[PDB]
Amino acid sequence: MEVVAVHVIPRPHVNVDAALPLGRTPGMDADALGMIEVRGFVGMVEAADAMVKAAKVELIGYEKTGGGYVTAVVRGDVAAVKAATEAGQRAAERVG
Amino acid sequence: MEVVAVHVIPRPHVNVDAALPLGRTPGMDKSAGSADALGMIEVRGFVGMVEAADAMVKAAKVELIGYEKTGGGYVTAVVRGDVAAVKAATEAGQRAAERVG
Amino acid sequence: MEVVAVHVIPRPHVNVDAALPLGRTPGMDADALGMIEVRGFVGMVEAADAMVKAAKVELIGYEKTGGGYVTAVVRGDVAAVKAATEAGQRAAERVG
Amino acid sequence: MEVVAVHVIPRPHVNVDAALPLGRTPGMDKSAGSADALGMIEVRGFVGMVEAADAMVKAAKVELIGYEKTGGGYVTAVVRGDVAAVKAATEAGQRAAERVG
Amino acid sequence: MEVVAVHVIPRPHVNVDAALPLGRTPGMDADALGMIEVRGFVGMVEAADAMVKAAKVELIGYEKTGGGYVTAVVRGDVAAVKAATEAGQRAAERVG
Amino acid sequence: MEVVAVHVIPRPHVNVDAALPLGRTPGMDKSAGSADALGMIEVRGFVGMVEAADAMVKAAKVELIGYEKTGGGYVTAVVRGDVAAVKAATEAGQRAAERVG
Repeated sequence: MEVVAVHVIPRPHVNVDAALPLGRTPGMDADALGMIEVRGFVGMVEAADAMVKAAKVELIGYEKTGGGYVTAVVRGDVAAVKAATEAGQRAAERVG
Repeated sequence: MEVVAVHVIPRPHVNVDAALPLGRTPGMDKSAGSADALGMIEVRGFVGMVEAADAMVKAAKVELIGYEKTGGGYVTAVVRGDVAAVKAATEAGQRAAERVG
Repeated sequence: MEVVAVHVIPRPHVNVDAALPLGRTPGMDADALGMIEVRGFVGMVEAADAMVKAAKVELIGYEKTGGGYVTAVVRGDVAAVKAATEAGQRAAERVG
Repeated sequence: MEVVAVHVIPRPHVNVDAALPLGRTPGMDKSAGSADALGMIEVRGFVGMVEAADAMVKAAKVELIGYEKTGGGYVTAVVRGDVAAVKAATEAGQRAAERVG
Repeated sequence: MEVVAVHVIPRPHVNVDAALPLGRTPGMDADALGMIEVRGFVGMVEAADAMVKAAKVELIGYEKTGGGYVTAVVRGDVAAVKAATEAGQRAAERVG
Repeated sequence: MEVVAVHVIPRPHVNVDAALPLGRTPGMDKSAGSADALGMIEVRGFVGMVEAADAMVKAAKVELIGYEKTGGGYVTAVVRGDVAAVKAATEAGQRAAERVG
């Protein structure tokens, strides 16, 4: 199925991790950020599952922004996040 | 009616079950100290979702654990069970949702 | 007005009544289920009113799924639910 | 502006008033021990809804009991009163909403 | 950007101020009502800012109705509300 | 990706900051007893918003105070700082959101 966006932020600003719900509140004992947004819970769950299986990342949760839009969020080392999001995108596109 | 998506994850990663509301929080068992397969049917329609969910639990030894609401009219029915049961369940649920008018 | 779906489940699975908000939690002292989904609160209310007037069913409530979508839910004996949902559909289609 | 729906139910069933948020829960009266008619104007627009609601209560002896939000920008204004008052109120509310720009 | 609606109610009914969240609950010690609805938070904020700068009105808040729709609400004397909403509409249309 | 809107208000009225969740409630300062400029990037996409927000705070001396969710998939990233910083920040955020795929 169609994906809205697949993106990697290798070194997020500390202000982004503090202000936004991305699983790495500064001070809670700088991971790369990977995100996959899908207009589809089923596609987002498959992408999330493929992400955590493809590389050493953690699924921290998901963002619901209404209208059917959900974003799976993973953190980890930059290379791992890149590998995960690539795998997650391919998995979501296979859903159908 | 039209189904948004139908999908089975045979062996969901433990992180998925820990982080998402899919009815099988790791550690929530009497023998916790191999996860169930995961079936999902997504419809832009509560009525089609309910019908899909009813068909799924009548078709196979799966547990309907709840549904997910993402807004915009979109809802997902979530079932858990053994791999083969979940595949049979979601096939029947897809067919039942196709019949809703 | 246009209706999204009109449907009857004559004998719902006990798991559906336990997991979903359909007014018959198992154990709270197997009714048929009738549902009418409308992209319109006004049309849903008219359908609900016509349903409970047309046959012996109870309106248990309604589901809001966003984007303007609402579903009226009624329970009762199978024949009554069929009669109600038929009446509710005709009533909602007359709204305009 | 465009109105989604305008509608009067002269004598809503008591089950409707008991189960839906339409401002007249059965039994909530000083002489409870015949229900008001029900007018509703639905707009994909809060501004048109407010204007409709204001026109309705200025046009007739009806009570605006609240509004219903179903997402997607959709809102419904709900008035209660005698049948004839509600019919006059909703006609004026429809006309007023048609004038909003 | 496109505005959904710009409207002024010179003398709202007391029932409208009591039943709806428009910043003038009757009894909390009859202001005109001005509203600007935008399918866009950014456009609504610019309109709101232009409104309170253009005339003697108060921004009382905003209504979120889903689907991206937000409505800024201002109160004041009729002439002030008219001047404000005219200014707010022009400001929102300039956003782009 | 497509950006819904990008906009700077150099000197937001105090009533705006008092009534809307824009991160600068009047009086919430150690020397309260001139307001920061306001930058906003709106996307129908959480991912584009996050990228926009990250670019904004890396590009200039602005504070990301939060984001606004209006449903339908729409979200707005909100930054506060001096006028010139906010203009530079939002320009970079717009460019970064344009690169998201």
